[PDB]
Amino acid sequence: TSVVIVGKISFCPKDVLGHGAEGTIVYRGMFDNRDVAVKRILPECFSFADREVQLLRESDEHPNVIRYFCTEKDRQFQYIAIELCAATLQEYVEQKDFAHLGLEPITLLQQTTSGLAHLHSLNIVHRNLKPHNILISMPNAHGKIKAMISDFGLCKKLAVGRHSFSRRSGVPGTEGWIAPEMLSEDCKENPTYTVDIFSAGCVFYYVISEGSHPFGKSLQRQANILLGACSLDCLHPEKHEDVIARELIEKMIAMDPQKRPSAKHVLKHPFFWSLEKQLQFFQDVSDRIEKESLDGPIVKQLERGGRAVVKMDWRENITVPLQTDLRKFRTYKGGSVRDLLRAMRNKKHHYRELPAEVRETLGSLPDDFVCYFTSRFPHLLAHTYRAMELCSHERLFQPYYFHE
Ligand SMILES: Cc1nn(C)cc1-c1cc(C(=O)Nc2c(Cl)ccc(NS(=O)(=O)c3ccccc3F)c2F)c2ncnc(N)c2c1
Repeated sequence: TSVVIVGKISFCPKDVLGHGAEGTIVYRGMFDNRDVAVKRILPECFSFADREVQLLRESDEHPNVIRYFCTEKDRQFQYIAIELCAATLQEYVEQKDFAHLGLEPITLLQQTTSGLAHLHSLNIVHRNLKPHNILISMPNAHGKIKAMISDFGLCKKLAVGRHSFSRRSGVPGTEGWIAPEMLSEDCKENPTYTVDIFSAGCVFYYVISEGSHPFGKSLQRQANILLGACSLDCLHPEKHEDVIARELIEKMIAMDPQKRPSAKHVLKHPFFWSLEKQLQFFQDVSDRIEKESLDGPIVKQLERGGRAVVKMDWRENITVPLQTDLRKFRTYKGGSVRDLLRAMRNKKHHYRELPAEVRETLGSLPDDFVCYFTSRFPHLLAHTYRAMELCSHERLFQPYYFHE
């Protein structure tokens, strides 16, 4: 029951972290006095392992892609050592109490997307993203953690200019996480990088639902994926945060692969915006449209479907202290999204010199202020974000949209 030694890598075959890939076992081990994980490879996977190690050795590194430390070989097996991680994203979701984690789950999703964007920018599609192979690091000195993409057994490096790859070369992926175009009977378009986005969208929902899947329970998932039968039950249609998440996740898991946002679009989505940045978006919109004509395309687009956004009369859905202070020197259209944004811009720009009873009912700039409105108008941000895509090419909106 002693310790094995192959080069600089040492591990006791008792400390097993997990199995997989028929024969390959992942042990906990040691390399250069560091805690590491060691994957043992049979002779039948020597070719594949050499191709994946070569792909990471040659490719640029990134905090959210797993970095290997060392590879060893004896006359029977090949070994790969990477940094020891605290858990897979799956064990994290199953086992951690989220009540005491704050925004750490969202950060893991942002980091996973950062890693994916890096991979796609090197022309690498992953093809097998799932909670089981997204690794969660040990804490650093300040107690913070990060997600890292692992398991490149199915990944492909596309040639330059090539948008796509053939869906018949290789295992399709892991059942329940495979984009529908990898398996559907009638498919005229080859898969592309958006297969990773579909898988990422399911992971997004799995984390924020703490274990559910957009396409149902295990045995129904892959069939529901082919049908398009998705359900985001845990996202309440009238909570501002759930509306924002539903807007992103529904795009990511869309049946049409060309409707799915790129990893770089996903990184720009308000799903990741801080409260302050949300308020900065509201002010930049209000300033951008202040002198636009009501007949212009931007304002016309912003107002379509806006009556439901503002709840018919937004003046009747705020507090009385704010109502009284809006009648001081001008008038507002209660059914205009643009005028609701004007009111927010003015109260933010004159907040210091507002009455004390008004500053109390609003809360402090910016976090309590912006929540005052998004809690009352849960669709305001989602609707403004879609509507102002007409300006996504403008320098002023580069913080909010991916373009060029
Ligand atoms: C199973 C299982 N079941 N359960 C319940 C947990 C686990 C598990 C799995 C792993 C794990 O599999 N590691 C790992 C290793 Cl060691 C080696 C290579 C790759 N991938 S790779 O693409 O072959 C590749 C090839 C070359 C270069 C880089 C690279 F990634 C890799 F992903 C864990 N690794 C660390 N810490 C854990 N706690 C950890 C737990």
